[PDB]
Amino acid sequence: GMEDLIPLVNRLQDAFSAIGQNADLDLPQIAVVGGQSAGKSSVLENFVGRDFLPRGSGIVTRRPLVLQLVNSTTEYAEFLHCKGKKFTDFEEVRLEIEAETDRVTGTNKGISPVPINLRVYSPHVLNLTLVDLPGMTKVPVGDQPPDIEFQIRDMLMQFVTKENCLILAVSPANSDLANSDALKIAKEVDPQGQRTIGVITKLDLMDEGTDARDVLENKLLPLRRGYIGVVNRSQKDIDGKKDITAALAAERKFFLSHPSYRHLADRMGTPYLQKVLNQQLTNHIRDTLPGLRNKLQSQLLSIEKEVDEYKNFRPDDPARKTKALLQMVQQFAVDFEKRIEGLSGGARINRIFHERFPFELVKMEFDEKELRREISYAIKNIHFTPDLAFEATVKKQVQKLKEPSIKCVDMVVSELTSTIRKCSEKLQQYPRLREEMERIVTTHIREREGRTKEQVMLLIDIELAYMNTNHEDFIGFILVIRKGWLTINNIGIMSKEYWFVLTAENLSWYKDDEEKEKKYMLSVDNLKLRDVKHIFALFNTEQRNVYKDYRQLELACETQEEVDSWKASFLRAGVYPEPQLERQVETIRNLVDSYMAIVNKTVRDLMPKTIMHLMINNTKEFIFSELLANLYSCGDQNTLMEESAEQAQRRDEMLRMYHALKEALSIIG
Repeated sequence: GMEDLIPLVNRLQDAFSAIGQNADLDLPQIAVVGGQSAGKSSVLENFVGRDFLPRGSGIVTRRPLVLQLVNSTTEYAEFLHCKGKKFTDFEEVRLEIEAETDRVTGTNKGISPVPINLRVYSPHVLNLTLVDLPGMTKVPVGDQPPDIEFQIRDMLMQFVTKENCLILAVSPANSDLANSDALKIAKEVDPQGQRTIGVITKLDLMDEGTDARDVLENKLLPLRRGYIGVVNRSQKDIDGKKDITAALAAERKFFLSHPSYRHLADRMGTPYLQKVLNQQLTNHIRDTLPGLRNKLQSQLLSIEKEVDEYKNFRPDDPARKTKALLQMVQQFAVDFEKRIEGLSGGARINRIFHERFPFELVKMEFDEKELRREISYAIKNIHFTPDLAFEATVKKQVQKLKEPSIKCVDMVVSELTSTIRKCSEKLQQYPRLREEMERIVTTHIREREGRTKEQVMLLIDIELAYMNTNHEDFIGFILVIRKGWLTINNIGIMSKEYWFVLTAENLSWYKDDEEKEKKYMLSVDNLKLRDVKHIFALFNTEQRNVYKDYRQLELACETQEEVDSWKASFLRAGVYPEPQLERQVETIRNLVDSYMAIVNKTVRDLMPKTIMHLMINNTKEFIFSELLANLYSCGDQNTLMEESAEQAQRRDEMLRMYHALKEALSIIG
């Protein structure tokens, strides 16, 4: 059915162009690709016989133009967006392309990949169908090209990387053909030149003494499908547009009369071209169609998967709909149960409860020195004293567990918020639902935070209101000894003998055995004795000083005996050779410590259970048993499960693609 292969395929160009697609479908079609210095406009316009492309600076074609040249005996054209209204004046066609391009382009001159299908019936053409793309500019001596150059390139690339795309490469004769944008492109994407047809324009513009024959005789960059030459002499006017008859006559003439192309005149020109493009297109289609119908199936059995995942994602078709909300909610709930009870939320909570909180408490503890200071101070406060020093200091220490206990509530409100936020990622599928849900649960948590903190405070107060001393882990509740001469080998040293008198209370010493001058008097309280003539020394245990600033008194005497008897005398005075508070404060310290151990153990046990009960569990039950209800009563079960514009659009695209693929596959059957 050769004759119908071009009309067939360009019935697929409609079906897909109707949804804004064409390139990405790998249609057997021809892509016009050239620099602006070629005038692909003139070639197309020469096919049709009537000027009809947009005129202005920069690119003539700003959106792909699926030009469907169809032969007939009547001359007229119709669009795809304006199907029904048949065009008869071509300047209208031009202005209509301009219009329909300015519509989508949103700029006086900015491009777009979204094709326009323009079907033209005339007796001036064969059944031929081309996709006109934007032109390019040859980059001048070095120099970086303009963004738009790169955009254009990327587009022509979008089209001609498809293996089914025949690249009609249009270069100018009057420019170094080595450096020729169209051919460079064609080469990069089809390095063995098997789907490129070169067209060489302006052959009558080369310098005197230079022809492009080594290129057309297919010998420079030879292509499989060859080169064709064309010149553009729109010779007459049927009033303003092309007298294609005289112009094609002129072309013929140029090729017959030019000695370098003479011998090729038959294989050159617009007509011949039309004939060639026609042949090669029809064969290309015949050869590629079987693959295409298969591409189109792998694509339609991919769109059925996602269409099936979506059409089932939302059941707004049966009286279901709400069933969807219900399952979303059940998902959230399960996420949450699993998370907070098993690196993650429940584990972090375990570490808060049983590793940190204990430490937060410990750092609120009275260290030995400040605890003894506190107790002593509490005794100075109460001119029974034991009992109330105990109460005082316990209540002191206990007041300080409120911070670490409030604190803990926070570290948990924190991980709980963190978890609601993770769980609620699995609702991005639904923006309003995710929003309102995360909101509500975050709220419930902040109320529970209030009530939970209150209770924790209260527990410490309760602990303060009564010292339970019955708790079973509360494990508590002047005649003279001797006189003698004696020498000081330490005094002065900057060391005379003195006359010593040891009573039972004081060792005092004089200048002479007469006893008129008392040089010093020392209390034997707290004195002890060490060894160091034969020499011993007295020192004071409570502190550091005994005799003025002398840490120890150095006493020396000639005989070992003298010493021994003196020592024996100091012993009788209570000075051996090596206060109520001190003891009381210790006692109370032990009591306090014990009762505190009991309190700590308790608080460490009870704050976690309080937080579980009033916050965690509370929140859980809320999610499992109240939440959905609240979302119902106070919910637009329609409005909540609304489509993020994202998926709404993506899935309009999905659907459109679905229908377009259906149409295509049935068209090919």
